[PDB]
Amino acid sequence: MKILVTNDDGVHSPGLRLLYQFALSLGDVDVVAPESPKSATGLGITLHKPLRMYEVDLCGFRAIATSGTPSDTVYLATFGLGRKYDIVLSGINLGDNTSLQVILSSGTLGAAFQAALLGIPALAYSAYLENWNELLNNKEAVEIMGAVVSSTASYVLKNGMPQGVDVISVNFPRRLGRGVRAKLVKAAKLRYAQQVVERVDPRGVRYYWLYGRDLAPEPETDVYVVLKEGGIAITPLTLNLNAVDAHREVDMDSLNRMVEYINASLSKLAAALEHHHH
Amino acid sequence: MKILVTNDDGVHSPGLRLLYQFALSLGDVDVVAPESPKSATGLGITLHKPLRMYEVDLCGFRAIATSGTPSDTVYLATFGLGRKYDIVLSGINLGDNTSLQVILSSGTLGAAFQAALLGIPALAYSAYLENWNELLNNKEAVEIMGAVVSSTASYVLKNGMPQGVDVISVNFPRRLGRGVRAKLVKAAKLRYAQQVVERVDPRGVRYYWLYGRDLAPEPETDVYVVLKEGGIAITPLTLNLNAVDAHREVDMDSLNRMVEYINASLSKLAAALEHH
Repeated sequence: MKILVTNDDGVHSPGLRLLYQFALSLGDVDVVAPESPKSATGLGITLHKPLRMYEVDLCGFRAIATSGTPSDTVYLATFGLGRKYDIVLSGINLGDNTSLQVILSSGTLGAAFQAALLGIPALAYSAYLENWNELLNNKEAVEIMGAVVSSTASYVLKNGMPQGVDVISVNFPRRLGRGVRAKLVKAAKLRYAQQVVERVDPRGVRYYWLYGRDLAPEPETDVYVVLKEGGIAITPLTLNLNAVDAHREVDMDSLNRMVEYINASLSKLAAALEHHHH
Repeated sequence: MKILVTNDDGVHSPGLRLLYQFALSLGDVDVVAPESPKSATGLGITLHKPLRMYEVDLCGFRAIATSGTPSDTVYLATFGLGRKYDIVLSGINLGDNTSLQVILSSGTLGAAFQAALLGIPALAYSAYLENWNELLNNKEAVEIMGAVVSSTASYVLKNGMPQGVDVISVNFPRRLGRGVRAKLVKAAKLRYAQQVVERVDPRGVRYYWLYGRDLAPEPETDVYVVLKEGGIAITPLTLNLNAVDAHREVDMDSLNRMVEYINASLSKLAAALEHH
């Protein structure tokens, strides 16, 4: 299997390195990602200018950095490869990507969306963390995150995407302990309240902070499972935005079997983690 | 009715001025848009920095320019208004916005999308054009476009957004003549082929042009209606990306009535234009 590993926080992100390491057990892995953080490159297909691709050494392994957006990645990657990848894994985004409001403006999900539109299986991974050090220093947390990525990705590499699902988005909670389990859950519509904070800069010119307030999460939504339950949220997304198509079909049981496969791997792991640190 | 008019080509875009003019007959209009084009203003909620808003004299009318992305627009505009708008019209975008591939990367649609998540009726308008000159000097084409914007927006203002639809995206074909009509049609998946063109710059370093080749479209898709049929495509979009939800209610008769209304208006207009 040929696997594309990418992200939107920059080719130098520690989260991208982790994803690469987790994917090594699945097949031949290539890393291609934008050179800068999405706060520098916008979102969406680049039509106005050409792109550049270049090798970077993430010390221990090589990757290709691009001058494009995360949406451009799959196209550049496919071209670089000479053919389409068997699966695209996007992430280990620094920060959660819960709710449709965020999903729709996320470069992490943007890269998986274009891959999915090209008919390629796609998964996105995000972690509810403010920085990487906490995670990096927690061997166990890293192994659990790895078990989740490996099982979701291999389940898809083996069975294909569940019917009616284009992208599966995985969000990890702030604390990854041995009892953490995954749950199939839909995305909330909104994450951030509309409250705007108005201020005045040193020179008296007004400025505004948007999205400073979180809405209270509702049960059975990705936001709630991650923030309040501290569970791993697994969210199946469809890119069929056509309203005409109202009676759709999703293989719900295949989704449930994938989650059960994830939780079995987590149990097997927590079993081992004890007999060892016995 | 409080109408918000916006776009993603920049506050100085002639397309934004047309949309404002088309909207004046519907109610009280505010124009709020990013100062520069989406090919400079990213896409997506701005969290890393604060935003600015200031009055701009476009001559003939004023607007508020922002330093944000088209996605931040509705948030800023609503905060300024002090309450929600009754409808958001995005566009007279230069270039068509057909296919999911483009719809998901479009600032014109992004602005409408954020309005929809807030529960506000939203429409996006895009024109398959290279530049504004042709259009602006063709009075009849301008009247046809305005009749379509005007009929779609008042239909929604009067009847409400059809149940199950979050955004109605309208794409105008290259030629707008008296026989052009609208068709309710879904979005194709892709607009551009995956093909990448490789070149070498004068210093010997490779560079790459993406999306240089158009995919030939299938019938019954927005791309086909616009590029091949020369028709006006009307595409109802839902933002419910949740795959879980499979049986979703859509007021299809209302969408049909809306398209019929656009076509009845276009027929009356063609008759009038013949000095009737």
